[PDB]
Amino acid sequence: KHPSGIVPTLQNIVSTVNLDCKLDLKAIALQARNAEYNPKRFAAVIMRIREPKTTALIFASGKMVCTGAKSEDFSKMAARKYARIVQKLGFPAKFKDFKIQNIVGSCDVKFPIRLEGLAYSHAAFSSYEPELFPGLIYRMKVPKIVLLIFVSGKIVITGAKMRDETYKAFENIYPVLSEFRKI
DNA sequence: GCAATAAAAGGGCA
DNA sequence: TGCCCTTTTATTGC
Repeated sequence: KHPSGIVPTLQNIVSTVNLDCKLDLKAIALQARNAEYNPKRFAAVIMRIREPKTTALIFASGKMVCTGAKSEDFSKMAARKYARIVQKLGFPAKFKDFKIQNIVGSCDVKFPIRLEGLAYSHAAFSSYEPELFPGLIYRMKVPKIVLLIFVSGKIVITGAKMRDETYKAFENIYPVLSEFRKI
């Protein structure tokens, strides 16, 4: 499903799961060495494991957010590890409603892009204010994905719940990027 | 750095 | 209510 011949690399996956049990965040932050907590700043225990390299946000409600994985599977594995860490800490954690919430992929078309012309020709979807952010923000409607397009030809694709939406957004924009290649 | 992007979870605030 | 709290990742250019 890659007519362009380029496959965006998945860079970050954000997922959530329900441990399905109330948690004592202070007890976790004290029992765990690999855990940061200060409710004055944020309501979650921030934990990190080395493989898959991720960061979890564990809340008192038993709900948990997993960030930093390079794939959906790796995010699910990381999440299972935190839930087991939580269980070994004494809480009857379960593993329910695991869902992929956001997928960030990036790629390189390897040719310069004329961001102003592209923005202008696609005003309905584009936001280009280089003084604020040097990347053109392309809010695609089908699929509903947001792409950050840079002069260098590097592209950031975010907002997908499935990797296929990521791949399709890239394929949809490729013809457009080529059209505004900077010569 | 740090700017903006997307997304989730919660406590706090006006 | 709503919006930021924090975390992650790619990115260019100040």
